[PDB]
Formats: sequence, structure tokens, C-alpha cells
Amino acid sequence: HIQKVAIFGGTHGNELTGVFLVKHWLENGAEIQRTGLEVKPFITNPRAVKKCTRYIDCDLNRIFDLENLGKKMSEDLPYEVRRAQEINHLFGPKDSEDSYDIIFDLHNTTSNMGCTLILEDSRNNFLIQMFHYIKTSLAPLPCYVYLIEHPSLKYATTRSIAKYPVGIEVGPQPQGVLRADILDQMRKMIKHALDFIHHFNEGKEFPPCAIEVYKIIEKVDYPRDENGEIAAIIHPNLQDQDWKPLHPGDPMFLTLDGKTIPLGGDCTVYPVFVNAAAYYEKKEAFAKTTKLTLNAKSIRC
Amino acid sequence: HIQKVAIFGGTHGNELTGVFLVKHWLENGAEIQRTGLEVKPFITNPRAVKKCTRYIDCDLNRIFDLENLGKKMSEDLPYEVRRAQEINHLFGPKDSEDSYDIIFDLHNTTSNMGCTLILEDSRNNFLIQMFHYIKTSLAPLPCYVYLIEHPSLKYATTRSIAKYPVGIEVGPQPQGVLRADILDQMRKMIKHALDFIHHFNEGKEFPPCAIEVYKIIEKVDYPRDENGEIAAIIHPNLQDQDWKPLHPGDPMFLTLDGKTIPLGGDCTVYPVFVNAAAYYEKKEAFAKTTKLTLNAKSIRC
Ligand SMILES: CP(=O)(O)N[C@@H](CC(=O)O)C(=O)O
Ligand SMILES: CP(=O)(O)N[C@@H](CC(=O)O)C(=O)O
Ligand SMILES: [Zn+2]
Repeated sequence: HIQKVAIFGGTHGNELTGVFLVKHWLENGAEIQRTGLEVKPFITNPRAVKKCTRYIDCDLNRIFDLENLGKKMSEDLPYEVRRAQEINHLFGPKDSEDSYDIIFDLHNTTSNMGCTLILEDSRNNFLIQMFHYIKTSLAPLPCYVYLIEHPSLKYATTRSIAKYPVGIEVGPQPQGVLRADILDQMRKMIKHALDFIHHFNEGKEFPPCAIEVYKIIEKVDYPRDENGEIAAIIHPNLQDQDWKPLHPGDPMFLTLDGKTIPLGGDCTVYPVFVNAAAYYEKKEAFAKTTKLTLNAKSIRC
Repeated sequence: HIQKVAIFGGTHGNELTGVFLVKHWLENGAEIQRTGLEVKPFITNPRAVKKCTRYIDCDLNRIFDLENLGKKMSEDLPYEVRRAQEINHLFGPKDSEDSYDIIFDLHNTTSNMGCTLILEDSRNNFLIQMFHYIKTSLAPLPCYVYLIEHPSLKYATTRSIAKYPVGIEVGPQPQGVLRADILDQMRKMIKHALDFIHHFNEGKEFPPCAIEVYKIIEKVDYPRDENGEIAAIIHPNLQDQDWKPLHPGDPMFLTLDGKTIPLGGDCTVYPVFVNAAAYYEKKEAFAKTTKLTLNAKSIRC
């Protein structure tokens, strides 16, 4: 059933783990080859990799929609828009049946999140089953799932071209830095993801399963000042405590004085992307998520 | 004896702890004010801070020498060269007796180094005594001293304008990220450094003392490709092990294949700036240092 699989690195040019793995596999990709399965590594944003920067003109990972992929090709377009089209033409077109079946898009964050899988559709049995397999196979190494389904949020990502878009994120790693442990963790994530696809194409039957995901609800801004500059910082007790529960009493921010600013609201939330570097650019502190369980049916062929 | 003291933040625009402290103290610098002592906070590279980037045209912290500070002012010069001059004219001139007495230049690294003091002259009794005071005052919080004296090296740093240049570096913090603990650590470093100056200007007598420093000997490159691209990465056992001893047997790098590359040479070395982000730009892995003890005499008003 599953034929065309791709692996994207360098969607942001300062997230090196993907860049390195992909470059290594372009020269020798035996590691990622599975019998009866054609898997293609590919650098998505080579220009931004060259500069070791997030993007050149605009973020590549939020423009794979009709607004942008339908524009008339020209050299006056932002670099990433041109690039987005070239990629859609290679691995897509999107919403087409000639598109790749599965795409893994590799990412790094500074946030202390470890192995993270990113799910775009909560009702997708195939992906849930994959994510279950990976989760299970990594144990006792923790692996979390982050759900970006939202009526009004959710972005037009690079991987979204696929029938089954899979996002992969490993932290904490600084930008422009290549750590071995983080690299090793992403490797293992991949091998199990490919193992799952192979197991599936050899027609293995998976029983129903259930997994905890974390559903984005809101992004929290840093408190500001009358000029609009940031006024407080992630409180020590929240630093590095991604995925762990935070109750309305608990400390959130801290001023340089420093009075504490506690959570507020009436329910427990799970913060993710705590003090992420990519959040500063937009002056955001972290993401509020809701923990919940999803279910899948059985699958075959 | 000591009159003019300055504190520099934003010498690199993505090293936020300095930026934040300095901005906070420009609005209210009571924290850094000591009796009979005028200390001036100051953002060195406002343009690079604006963009949250290391530098605009060239690294500000390498160009405070005759080659650059003697150039004819013009708008065709790289931004940082213009800026370097403006600063030399404010807080210097360098090698002059009208220069500031002491300058603290604040920095962050991604390397797991904690509180670090940077010493440019090994024969300086005043600085050693300060560094001793700070070291001891921070205990049991570790504080290390890194000596950049070298016959065949330079470093025309921002702070070098002063009679007594002091460098301050706290890691690990990602670039474009502001962590509370790291901020707190730098604050304490400053407070004790200012306390020392005040104690000295109230004419306290310090007995002779001794401190371990780490003398740079060379910078280690990443092993490269046949094209010139990086070929291995800091071995897991070296990651985050700054300051700790590394013997010729021990593992250094790691290829994506599995093969370890051990140290070599014939003596124990102490690595610092392990997997520093700012080292990638020049494709360097870390700095080899040699641990040794320095001695100071007594000192007075
Ligand atoms: C921290 P990131 O740059 O990997 N976050 C992405 C989301 C993603 O990776 O899907 C973005 O906001 O574009
Ligand atoms: C991380 P940094 O730019 O403040 N440190 C310099 C050295 C220095 O600033 O003294 C470097 O590692 O290249
Ligand atoms: Zn990313």
C-alpha cells in the first residue's frame, strides 16, 4: 500500500540534526532503506542551511497552502515561496494522489522536550498506530505526541504535502549546534517509524490501540512593557518542565525584581515548547496543551 | 583609586542575559551602584541586539585594535567598526590614561561552563585578587577562570579598552534564549565583583592569594570531509564535560558510522567551550587548556 516515503531535513537551516542525518544518508542511505520500500532523503531549505539561519525571506514551514503554492512563479517571489513550489512539484502535488505517501520532516528545539511526534489529524488511524509503535518501541525512553488539530490554528507545513504527514522534533538542542545524544534519539525514532511501515507492507495486522496526545489550545505571550518589550522570564520551576502538569496556583514567570506571576485560569495545563527560541521572535513564552487519549482501529495490507 | 567602571551588554546581540540586565539597569541601576563609585551600563552592539543576531557585518569583540580603531571614519565601513570607534571614544581611548579603569563585558555560551571569568594578563595582581574574591564568594557554586594570554594569539576585545578588562561568561544558554538561573548567576558574579571594588576603595588590604586558571594552548577543529564539511561530532562522553580532565586515551569525536576518534597527544588537557555554537561558525570543536596556579601579592589604597 505505502510506496513513496521521503525524509526532510533543513526546513529550518539552524536545526542541524536533520541536516546532518540527511546529508549523511544522501551519500549512504542504507540505514533508511527497507525491502520493497523507496525512501528519499532531501534538504528542503539549502539556502538557509548554508547561512545556518532559520529562514531567508519567510518561514518555509508555514506556506504550503493554496495562497502561496498557487502563485505565479517568478524571481521576485520570496526565496522560500519559490522553494515551496519546487518541493510541491517534486514530492507532491499536495491533495493529489501522485503525492508521496509519507513524509518525515525533521526538527530541533531548544525546549526540553525529548522525542516528540507531531500529529496533524486526530482521527487518522494509520498515524496513531505508527506513533503507538514508535512510542512503545522507544520505551523506557519517553516519546510524546503533540496534536496541532485546531479549527482556526494549524499551519501549512512542509510535510503536509503527504497523505500522511509526520513531524519529528527532538530537544533540547541549541540552534547551530549538533549534539550526539539528540542525533542518536532522532535516528532511533526514524528506524522504528520505517520498521513500522515495513511491518505494515508485509501485511502485519495491528490491534486497536490508545495513546496520550497533547492538544494545543493557546500560545502564551511573555508579559510586556509600555514600550512592548519583554518584562518577565520563564520561572525557574517551569524551566525545562515541558509536558509536566501546571496548576493555576503554580509559578509561571519572574520579573527581574523578582515578583512571581502565577498561572491563573481554573484548570491544569501542560506546557510545551517552554522557552523555545523560535517563540521569542514572536515573543511567546510557551504553548498551553490539554492532555487526552486517542484511539485507533486495526489496519492491514 | 578606581573611579570609572562600565558594564557592557549586547557585544553579541543573541546573548540576551547581558542585554536584559543592562537594559534593566539603565532604567534603574541602583543594584549596581556602590558608594563613591560610578558604574555605567551600556549596550555595545544595539543593531545586532535589535535583530537578535551575533553581529551585523563583523564580530565586534575581535576588532578593538590599531588595524581597525585607526581607520578613517566613514559610512562605508562595516557597522561594527564604526561602532567600535564610537565606544573607544566613549570609554577609552585604549592605551590612554583617560580610559575607564574597569570594564565588565557580559557574555553567554551554549557550552556547559557555568560561571566563567576571563583573564587577559596573568601577571596582574589586581585582577587575580578580584577573581579570587568572586570565586570564593560564590562557593559552593563553581566559578572558573580562563586565561587568554598567549604569545602567538590575539584577542582585541571590547573590554580591552580598560586598564583592567574583565570578561564574564555564563553557560549553558542557547542563543536567543533568556534563562532565569543563568541570569541569576551573572547577577551574583557582578555583585561580588562590585563588592570587591568597593572593599578595595574603602582601602581594605588583601593578603596574597593563589588561583587555578586554565590557559588556552590551541583550538581543536572538527575533523572534515573531502569537500571541507564537518565529519564528526563531540563524543557523548565529552558533551557537557567542560573543565574536566581529558586523557590521551579518552574519546573525543564520533562519526555517524560509529567510529570513535580518541584524544591523542601525550598529556592530559582540559577542554573548554565544548560544542560552543560560536565555534561552529569557524568550524572548531573546543579549546584545549592547560590547568595551572597563579599568585598575587597584597594590595591597597
Ligand atoms: C521550534 P520549530 O521551528 O521546529 N516549530 C515549527 C512547528 C513544526 O516543527 O511543525 C514552526 O513553528 O514552524
Ligand atoms: C560565546 P562568546 O561569543 O561570548 N565567546 C567567544 C570568546 C569570548 O567572547 O571571549 C567565543 O567563544 O568565540
Ligand atoms: Zn523547526
